[PDB]
Amino acid sequence: ITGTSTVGVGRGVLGDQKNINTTYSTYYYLQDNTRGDGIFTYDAKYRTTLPGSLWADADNQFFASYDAPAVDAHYYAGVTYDYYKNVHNRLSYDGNNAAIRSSVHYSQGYNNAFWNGSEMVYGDGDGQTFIPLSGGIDVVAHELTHAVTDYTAGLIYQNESGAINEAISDIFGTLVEFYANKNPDWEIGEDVYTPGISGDSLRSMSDPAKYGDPDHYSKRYTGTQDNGGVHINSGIINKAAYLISQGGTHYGVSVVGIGRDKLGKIFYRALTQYLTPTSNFSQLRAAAVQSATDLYGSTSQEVASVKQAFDAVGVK
Ligand SMILES: [Ca+2]
Ligand SMILES: [Ca+2]
Ligand SMILES: [Ca+2]
Ligand SMILES: [Ca+2]
Ligand SMILES: [Zn+2]
Ligand SMILES: [Zn+2]
Repeated sequence: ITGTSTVGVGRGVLGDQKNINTTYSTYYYLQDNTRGDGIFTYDAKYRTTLPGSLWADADNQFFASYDAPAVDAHYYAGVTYDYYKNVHNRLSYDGNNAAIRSSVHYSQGYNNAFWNGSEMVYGDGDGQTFIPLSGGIDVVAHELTHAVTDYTAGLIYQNESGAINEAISDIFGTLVEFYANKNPDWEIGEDVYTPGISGDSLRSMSDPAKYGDPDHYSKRYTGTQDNGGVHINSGIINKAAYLISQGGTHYGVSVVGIGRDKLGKIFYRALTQYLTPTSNFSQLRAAAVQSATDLYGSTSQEVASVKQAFDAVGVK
């Protein structure tokens, strides 16, 4: 769409009011011209054909309940873009300011969200297991990070490489949640999961075993479900990343924490410089160690903590 950039206002899934970047041309569209080649949000109108219609609104006010998921998808994509740019100096997912597209109201009662290789897609949930998935900034950022990984390391979606890919998305989804200071935690999906139950979440990075995911290499899942446990075995890496940041003692191994920022610098470097499509956990450890070495010196504490953390989860 060609038009005039403007700012609209609406309310997101959780009922919070926020301003969003729109474009005016007869209608007001969810098209943000302020970031790279643009952020565009589409209405999939409960169907599965994509992307759907670019979101159009008559008055630039988005307070209808049907508007909620669009407002958050649009807004959270902006935040995520900002995170990457400000923090890592990366312009969009491709490093070249590619447009970010998202569709909402995908299908009926769809309890999931995903990056399909070209764009983001968000279900509305069934209202019991989930509410519209774009209401979770960690979910939005987890999905957009899959695009970053696809353009960089290219980790295949299966077995260990796949679990690495998933862990990378949870790590950065959490870093973005802290960046925006939106009631941050080390849990994944807490804001849109089981609206009826408080205190739970989809996955825990601080304690993956809380929900039955492995927190040690010896406990990894070796079967075929979930593409070889990409969403299960990610727990091992997640735990490592939490320990590097926060510190702790895990299975008797003590880790001094070096904080979130360094965690992000180290993982971003590993991802973008050292990982390859078929990298395995042992390779990830070597990558993370080399990255910290690069950034902080081989005799640094940083390097030391990365080592301890992988030792703690049993990754050699
Ligand atoms: Ca309106
Ligand atoms: Ca949170
Ligand atoms: Ca979270
Ligand atoms: Ca819940
Ligand atoms: Zn994922
Ligand atoms: Zn996935």
